[PDB]
Amino acid sequence: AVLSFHNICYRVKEILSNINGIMKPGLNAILGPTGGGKSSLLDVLAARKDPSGLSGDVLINGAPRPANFKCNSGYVVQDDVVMGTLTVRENLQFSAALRLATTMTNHEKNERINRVIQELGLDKVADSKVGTQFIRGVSGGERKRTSIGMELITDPSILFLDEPTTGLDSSTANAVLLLLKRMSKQGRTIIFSIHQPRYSIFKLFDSLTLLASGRLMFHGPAQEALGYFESAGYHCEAYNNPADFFLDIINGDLIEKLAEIYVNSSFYKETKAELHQLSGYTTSFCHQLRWVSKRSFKNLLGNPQASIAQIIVTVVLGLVIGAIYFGLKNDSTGIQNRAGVLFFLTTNQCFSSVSAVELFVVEKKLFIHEYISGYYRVSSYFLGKLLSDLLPMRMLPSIIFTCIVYFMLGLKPKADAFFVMMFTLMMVAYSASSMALAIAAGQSVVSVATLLMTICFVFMMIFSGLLVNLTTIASWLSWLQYFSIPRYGFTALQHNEFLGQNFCPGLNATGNNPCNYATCTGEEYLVKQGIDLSPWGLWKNHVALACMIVIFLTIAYLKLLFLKKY
Amino acid sequence: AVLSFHNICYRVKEILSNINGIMKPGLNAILGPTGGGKSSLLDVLAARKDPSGLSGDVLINGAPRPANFKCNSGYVVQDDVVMGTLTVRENLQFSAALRLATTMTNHEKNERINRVIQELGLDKVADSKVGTQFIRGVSGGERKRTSIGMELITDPSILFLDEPTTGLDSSTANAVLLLLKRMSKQGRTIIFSIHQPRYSIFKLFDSLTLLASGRLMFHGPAQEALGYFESAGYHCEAYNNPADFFLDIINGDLIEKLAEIYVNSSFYKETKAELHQLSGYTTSFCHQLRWVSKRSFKNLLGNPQASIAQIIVTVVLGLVIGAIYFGLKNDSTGIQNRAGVLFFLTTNQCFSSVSAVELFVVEKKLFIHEYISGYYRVSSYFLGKLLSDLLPMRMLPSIIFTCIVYFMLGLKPKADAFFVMMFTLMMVAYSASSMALAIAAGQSVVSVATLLMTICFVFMMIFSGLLVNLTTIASWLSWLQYFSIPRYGFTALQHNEFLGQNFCPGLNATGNNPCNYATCTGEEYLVKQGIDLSPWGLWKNHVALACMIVIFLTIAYLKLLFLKKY
Ligand SMILES: O=C1c2c(O)ccc(O)c2C(=O)c2c(NCCNCCO)ccc(NCCNCCO)c21
Ligand SMILES: CC(C)CCC[C@@H](C)[C@H]1CC[C@H]2[C@@H]3CC=C4C[C@@H](O)CC[C@]4(C)[C@H]3CC[C@]12C
Ligand SMILES: CC(C)CCC[C@@H](C)[C@H]1CC[C@H]2[C@@H]3CC=C4C[C@@H](O)CC[C@]4(C)[C@H]3CC[C@]12C
Repeated sequence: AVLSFHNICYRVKEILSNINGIMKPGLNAILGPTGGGKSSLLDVLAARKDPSGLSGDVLINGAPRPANFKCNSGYVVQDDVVMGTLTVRENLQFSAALRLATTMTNHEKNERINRVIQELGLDKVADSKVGTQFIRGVSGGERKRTSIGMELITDPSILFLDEPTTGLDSSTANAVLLLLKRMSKQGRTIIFSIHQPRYSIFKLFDSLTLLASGRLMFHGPAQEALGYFESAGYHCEAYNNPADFFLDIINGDLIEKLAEIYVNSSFYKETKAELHQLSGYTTSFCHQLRWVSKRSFKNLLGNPQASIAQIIVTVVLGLVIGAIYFGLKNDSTGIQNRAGVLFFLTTNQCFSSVSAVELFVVEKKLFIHEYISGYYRVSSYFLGKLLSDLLPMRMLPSIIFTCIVYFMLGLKPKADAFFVMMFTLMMVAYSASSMALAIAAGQSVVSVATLLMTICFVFMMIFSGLLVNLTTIASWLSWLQYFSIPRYGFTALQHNEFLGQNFCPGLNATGNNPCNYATCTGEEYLVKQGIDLSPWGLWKNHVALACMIVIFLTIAYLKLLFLKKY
Repeated sequence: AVLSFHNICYRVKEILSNINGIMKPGLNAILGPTGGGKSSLLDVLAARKDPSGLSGDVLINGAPRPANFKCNSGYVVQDDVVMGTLTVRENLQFSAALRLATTMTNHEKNERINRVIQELGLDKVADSKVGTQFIRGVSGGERKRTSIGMELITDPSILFLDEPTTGLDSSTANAVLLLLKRMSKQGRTIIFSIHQPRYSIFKLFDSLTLLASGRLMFHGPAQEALGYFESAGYHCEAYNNPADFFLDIINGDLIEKLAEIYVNSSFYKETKAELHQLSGYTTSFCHQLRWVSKRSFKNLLGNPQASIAQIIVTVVLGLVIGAIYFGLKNDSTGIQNRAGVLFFLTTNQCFSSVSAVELFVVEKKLFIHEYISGYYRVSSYFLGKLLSDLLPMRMLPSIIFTCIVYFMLGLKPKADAFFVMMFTLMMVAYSASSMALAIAAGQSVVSVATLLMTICFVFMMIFSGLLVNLTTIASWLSWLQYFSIPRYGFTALQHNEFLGQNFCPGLNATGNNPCNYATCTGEEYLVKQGIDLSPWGLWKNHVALACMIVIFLTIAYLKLLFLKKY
């Protein structure tokens, strides 16, 4: 399969104006400065831009590009987006299970995971972890190689590479770039956009397309690239690199004058002659959930640097709160002391789950790459990570928390009340995290994603029945009490706590008491807060919290589905 | 003045082992890969490394290097550390006032601010703001030029440049690098370490010193640099750049073998022959405070993007708190409602001043550069920014705040009580900011500087007399209540608030009342919290808060003074 393209007009201002060229099933290249359409022409051929501003036609071996061209052709993006906290054997296994297991069996597809493991040369680092900025692993020259084989699993006719030697320590650059020539003998069309090649790959170019400032300068093979400028008016004599010279006419030793002789050159008049002649998901849903979770669950425990940091800070906080209110009694300072701690637990769960914004913003460029390549639907990436990084990461600081703080305090020695506290602590922890998930998904920078959290969760802990006595704010702004997660947690934690206690030893304030403004018995404390004493008045909050989850979850699912991924 | 150095042995592993060379009062260069001692040799000649691991002698024109060599010789660091939110006319004025005004007058030194303004060519952008990532200004080619003239004010014999063309859009690279040759005609010795020169400056090198992997490869002028390798065993024929070839022997088309012929070459045997022959603050304190503040105060209002963002979020928070507790009455919900708001004000000041960690961590590399160059003492940089970015930035969210929230609430309609609230709100705001200043000064990354804040200020708002009733925690951990800023704010805000109110209409609970556990009169509310009713018991907190400032300020002054600035 060969690629070709004609009269490509791309507008955002036209960033890619008058570009036409033909590829070969060999090893091609897109050179030039990065300010022009160098990166832009590669995404056009990869169908990675949006097709709105495009005008021309990318004709693949005479056929027009179908909609499943993107699932047939890999695209190694610039930065290493491989899963760093996994092993390269499993890292090739992740893509292999998401694009092949429809009709072939398991051990059938096990062949091509090993068949590609020595053509890359990855057998010496096959069973090692990759390597991140938080951990050490395989060297950086083979972080790029496992990116290449990851899209080599599905059988490619075309293979793009966005700048595959940016930050790769050029002593290691030749072996991967010789390896792309070795793949090209079988028929794999390779169209990369290398960044400042010195000389070593420049002898091994089957074609090249230099592009600068949105104007097509030169397209032709590298052996006849030297013989262009020496009869075109631009002398590159000895002690001058040829791959470095070609951009010096743009540097000024005119912005369109460097390319207008290419219209009247001996390349474009016959390249058009071919172009004027040539112009005449896949895997099941339960399997897609089973693999994005298994990748994410292995990524969770594989880097337990911040996951278990949340565990040990939940243990010692529940020990400190346990040491402070150790054996809190039913004296005068019962309502002041046990409504205080229940305020702290719900607002901490509201505030410790600001870290959930760092969920869809680390792997955002990974998700944009893996959705558009066809690994999974958005409904699989979204649901798969909630079962992996949201359920067994917010459930833990509610049952590790409440087993320590409850009996060390002596709140209410029942068996359901220990459970309707553990349930409502994980109900605010799922609700507040999914709220922080909502207004931070589909974003790249967590500057405003944390700025919009920390000034909004203080617009909620005000309206939470401790600092305010909610039934005393006048009604024209007291409607805001319903739009606040910690009110439902605090009230549900108060309703199962102040129901049998009387904070008043030496008397009884059940039915007969003079000298009011007392609040001796516990239910009178709740009616001053306006919390309903009915048993529905506990579970009124949870069905308001469960609706708070699902409302705030589907806006997060929308923001990933309605995200511009081009 | 000419520089020279002999047998330079630098250990951290020896990063700079056997390097010796001579400079010329011309234009020198330090080439090679960045992994070796390329950047390391420049800091040695600039006396920018620490002199601990150094063994050899940097001999300047036969004299040894004095301790005031660093104030005599500029050093343009790699990144642009000029003040971006100032005008280049004032940007040259800042250095001019800090190193010249001891004996000459003001308008005398005004000559050399203009005398250097056209040799750089900065007259067209003299009265414009420089340019940052938050604002636009002068182009990036002249951001580097104002860095050069900023150390040209004091009369230099020697002038270093750490990589002066890293990210400078090489079409603009020649004019600044031709300008360094134009400065070299007067006698200014220029020793830079340029990064990958292509050819254009390579013809204009008065000397060069290539260095790779801590082993001295070649030192000699560029005209006799070509004639080295063609009789040394390494052929660089036509269509090969000479400045790019010299590192290909390290790339492998042996780590010490490339330099051992330089020991038996026709350069080192006579360079040693000179070396074996040659081996035979300033400005007043009130003026230094007056200029670092004027720079910082102009940097504050010159970029009012986040400064006035704190103002408008203080106004609308004080309006929202004003709208919530609008006219709070003396009913049963008086203690629940007005001790709640006073908890919120002190903890917000404790928590809104987490942004004070972004004070000595933005200009840290600026401070390291400007202290070591001799602009000011550490006591001037530290005190100058407190009078600029700490006084009129935390005073504003305590008098803009308390004028709105006080009379809209109706707290206590005195005239001192409005002031002993405004005083104690700015006492926590200065204390908590200076605590956040303390454990974040002298650091580069605000990851742990915010991580150690947000988990410590919740170890303080627990012990603040609202969630806990401090006199009920057993004494073996209740000693922790003194190590907490918001307890002193909340208590001082409570002591001036609960002193005449009785929250109990229809009765009086002054001296005669049955049916206790009432808390009807306001002073009985304070004695349950253990807050002393004596008038010293208000100001007990402020003299504990003023000692909290000075203790937490001098650890910040220590961390800048005892900071490794090499
Ligand atoms: O925990 C709180 C918090 C709280 O427990 C009770 C009241 C609070 O106001 C907070 C809180 O504010 C908080 C964080 N916010 C800092 C910015 N607040 C500025 C308000 O204008 C930022 C982070 C944060 N918690 C991180 C705790 N780490 C896990 C241990 O539970 C908090
Ligand atoms: C997208 C965002 C802004 C929507 C906010 C979600 C909140 C405000 C919505 C979603 C579900 C709603 C709740 C669902 C049903 C109940 C139970 C009823 O007995 C009291 C009201 C209450 C509790 C509703 C209040 C408003 C509510 C909590
Ligand atoms: C470096 C850090 C850890 C030191 C912490 C500072 C705090 C804990 C120190 C510094 C100054 C000290 C205060 C100064 C004097 C008083 C007034 C006295 O009537 C009560 C104790 C009290 C209030 C001290 C308590 C402890 C104190 C507040």
